[PDB]
Amino acid sequence: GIAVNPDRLKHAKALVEKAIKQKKIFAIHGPYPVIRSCLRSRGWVEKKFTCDLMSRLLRNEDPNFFWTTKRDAVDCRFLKKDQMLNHYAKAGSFTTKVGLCLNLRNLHWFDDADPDSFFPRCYRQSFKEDFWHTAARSILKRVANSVPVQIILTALEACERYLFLHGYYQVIHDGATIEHSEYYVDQCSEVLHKLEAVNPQLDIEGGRNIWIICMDRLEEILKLVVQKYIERPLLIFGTKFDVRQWFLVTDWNPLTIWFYKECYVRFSVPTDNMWSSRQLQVHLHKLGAPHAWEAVIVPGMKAAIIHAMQSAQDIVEYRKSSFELYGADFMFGENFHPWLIQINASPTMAASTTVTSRLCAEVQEDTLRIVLDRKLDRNCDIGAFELIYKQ
Repeated sequence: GIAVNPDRLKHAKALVEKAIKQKKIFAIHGPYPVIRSCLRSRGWVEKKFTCDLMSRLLRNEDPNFFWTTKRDAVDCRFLKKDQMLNHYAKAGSFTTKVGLCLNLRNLHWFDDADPDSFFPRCYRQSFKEDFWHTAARSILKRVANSVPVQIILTALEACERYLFLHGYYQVIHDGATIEHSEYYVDQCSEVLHKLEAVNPQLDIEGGRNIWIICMDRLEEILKLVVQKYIERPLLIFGTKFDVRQWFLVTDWNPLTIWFYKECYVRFSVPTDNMWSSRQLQVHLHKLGAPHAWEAVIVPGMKAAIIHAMQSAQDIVEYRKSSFELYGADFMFGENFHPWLIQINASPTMAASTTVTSRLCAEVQEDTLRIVLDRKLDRNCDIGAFELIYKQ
């Protein structure tokens, strides 16, 4: 004989009626046990897209809150204005490489910030011209640190004008030398020191002129969006890495952006190939760079996110009761300056590792603090989230 709760219908009926009256009905499409538990602890009741009974009783009731993996799960054209959804109608052009490239090209319409200071230069003749000058700067670097001396002559002339390829490929790839290059160590160092002031990508761009399917030869690539490859990124243990930074948009007018003050590193070296935001800060201190995190990295990531949002033009209409969590990928230069690689809609909440299990659970709970709890108390705790922009 198995036990049966004699109050299961009594309790189910009472809790459903209360939830309907208080508009605390939710539905989930996807594996989000954290959202479920967080909402239930807030007194919410679930309607399927004890608990099974209450769902039956909600047969003719519309949910007040939808949490889904993909935006296609709910055609939000037909929601009532008050029904909440964790997606906007469209992801946003910035969630594509081409879109982000096209948007930041017109950043000057919205802010004086130079997009080259946080986004590796991209192209959809200006490309060839840049490839030429990248090769020119590469020679100055190579010399400052067999083809004729003329290769240096044109290179210095080009950089002096801004302020050949056959030889460059031979010097960079073939391993050729440059005649009388010892006479130009000081000239090249001089110009490069000057270029470093007016060219934020001077260091990270490297010297091999690699672009992004990656190609370092102009002819072959031109034969077939093109972005400059970050050849000289910050390395931790000789291995490349990036940072997954979360942010939340809850309104597009005023543009309202919440910044999560916790993130994690992904290694291309722990077994799970990842680090907490806390571990990275310790490593930076070990590098003797106590300024990098607070003064350079975090402010830089915030700015890049804001610039990416405010330069988005493809967003016409949006539901006030909709919101969306985005994931931004950043790499870093040796000077710890962040570089925006891409932006993703609905980042993974998979408990893949010990680091993500904690952070994904927390950002989900903290998201609910913003989209729900703040409606009841404007001064309530919103966890590790921070408002960084409201215009």
